[PDB]
Amino acid sequence: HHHHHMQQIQRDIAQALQVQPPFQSEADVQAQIARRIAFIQQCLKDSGLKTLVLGISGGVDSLTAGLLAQRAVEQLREQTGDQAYRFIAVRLPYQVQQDEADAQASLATIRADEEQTVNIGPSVKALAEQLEALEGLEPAKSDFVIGNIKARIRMVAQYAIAGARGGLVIGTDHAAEAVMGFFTKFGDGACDLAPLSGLAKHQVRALARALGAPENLVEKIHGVTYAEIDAFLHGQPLREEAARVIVDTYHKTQHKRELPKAP
Amino acid sequence: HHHHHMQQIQRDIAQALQVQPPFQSEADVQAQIARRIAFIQQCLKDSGLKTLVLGISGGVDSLTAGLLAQRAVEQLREQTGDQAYRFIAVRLPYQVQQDEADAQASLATIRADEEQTVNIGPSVKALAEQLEALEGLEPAKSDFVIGNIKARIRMVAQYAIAGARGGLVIGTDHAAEAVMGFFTKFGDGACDLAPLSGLAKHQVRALARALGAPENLVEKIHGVTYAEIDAFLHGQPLREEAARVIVDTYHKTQHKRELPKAP
Ligand SMILES: NC(=O)c1ccc[n+]([C@@H]2O[C@H](COP(=O)([O-])OP(=O)(O)OC[C@H]3O[C@@H](n4cnc5c(N)ncnc54)[C@H](O)[C@@H]3O)[C@@H](O)[C@H]2O)c1
Ligand SMILES: NC(=O)c1ccc[n+]([C@@H]2O[C@H](COP(=O)([O-])OP(=O)(O)OC[C@H]3O[C@@H](n4cnc5c(N)ncnc54)[C@H](O)[C@@H]3O)[C@@H](O)[C@H]2O)c1
Repeated sequence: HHHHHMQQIQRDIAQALQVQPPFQSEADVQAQIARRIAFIQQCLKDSGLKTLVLGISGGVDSLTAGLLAQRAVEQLREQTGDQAYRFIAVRLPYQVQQDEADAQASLATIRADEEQTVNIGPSVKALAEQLEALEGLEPAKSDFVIGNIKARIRMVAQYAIAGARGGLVIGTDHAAEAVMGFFTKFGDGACDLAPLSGLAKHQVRALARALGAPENLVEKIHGVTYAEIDAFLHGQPLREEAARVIVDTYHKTQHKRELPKAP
Repeated sequence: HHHHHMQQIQRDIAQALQVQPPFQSEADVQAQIARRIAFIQQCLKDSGLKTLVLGISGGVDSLTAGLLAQRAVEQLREQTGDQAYRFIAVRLPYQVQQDEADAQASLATIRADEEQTVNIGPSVKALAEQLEALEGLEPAKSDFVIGNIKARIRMVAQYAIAGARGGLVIGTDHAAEAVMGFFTKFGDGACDLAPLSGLAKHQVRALARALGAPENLVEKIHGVTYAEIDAFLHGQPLREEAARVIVDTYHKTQHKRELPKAP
């Protein structure tokens, strides 16, 4: 009884997240690259806009989305002759030295049409200084509040660039982050198009490799691992306790995967 | 042929926005107040949280939502005995003197448990100064970009207070703003619960009056009026050209009323 119901829950979750079935062949990989580039281009055409905006963090998700975006606009310029199609990669410096070296390496991989650097530090500090609700907060809670402010102001910066340049904001959500709610609500969860949607983490990495990312970036690193999350998403064996945590986290974060609640 | 299809489009739009039928009686008005208070309380209970956060602008929409929120938590404290239930009204000063007098009058009407003031000016300025994409922008476009930055940083501030205090962010969207996309995407459009959803503008005002708002605030003020928008939402007669603009604007803003696009 318990096994069968758990199997049905897993299948319902995979369907709700549009999980992509495991890649069985190189045709599968190439077809997903082509489909996701065409999706990005369709979003531009349907919006009447010509620019794409994405923050490049150094991690594999924004690297993969950035490679798709840059290929998308190169193809659009070739086919349409319209030189206004442009991808703007946004450098959002913080203070993780490994991430910043990786951010530079990611940018060198993408070779985006344009790079813009936005220091959000002053805006984050200037907001935090005006929030009496931050006074006296327990340090662990304060660090999470401030971390979510940072994620949301990164979103504000990308939307400002998109607004100034007539663009769409790309987000990096995929199924392995979506199932756990591993994003900031209306922060990095907020975007106009999410071209990695439905992919397991290892599928994001497979696309990065096929798009020409160097190995060190392809494999760059709630009590559960991405390997366990991916197995869950694909209906493959995993520890029963890990599946229980994934299902519980999915339920608790459903509000992050739906529109605002209404009566 | 044209009339019948337009009628079907209007009906589909009203169904998609969950438009509330015109109030025929005082029972209708009181039932909607009770339902929307119960909705707010249900969102708190389902989330396990106790605090509500809302920016109070001086306009009738946040006044009405604020009155519902304050009644909601007063009832929760009475019924549960749990004094942690609290409504935090957020003052977000700008520089429209009429709005600021109206903001003070709105706060005096709500008598919220708590009031917090957040000056977002320094955060907005500090972000804008770091955006090279703002350099050389046409002034009209620049003013819209900056206005949307302001709307989004107001969202960031409310989410920070909610995060610090274990709360939910209330938004003020209703059907008359929703149908036109008259909000900033991931700005004032972003919230955890939208207790005015589905209401026509005149229905928001009717609830404000029934909740005890003074008349000057109840009636406080794309080429179409709210009276025309409300008639459209309720399937009542209106100028054919106004209906055409509403339908066109609805179509162009659909992306603002759906989750991020995915392949
Ligand atoms: N904040 C923490 O204490 C904490 C703990 C562990 C992990 N994280 C990680 O931090 C990142 C951001 O997640 P987060 O939780 O900090 O913030 P978030 O802002 O993404 O989500 C929490 C916010 O959602 C709203 N909310 C919560 N429950 C709701 C419900 N049932 N209905 C409607 N709205 C609801 C509230 O505004 C709440 O502050 C994620 O990667 C998460 O895994 C955070
Ligand atoms: N910005 C303007 O030029 C302008 C003109 C008239 C009215 N307004 C008013 O300003 C307020 C905010 O609206 P807004 O338009 O300024 O900004 P917004 O940020 O709310 O919406 C526009 C943003 O949505 C995205 N986008 C646009 N078309 C899309 C599509 N088809 N698919 C996916 N994403 C898409 C882009 O990021 C774009 O910058 C509203 O009240 C509106 O009525 C703005």
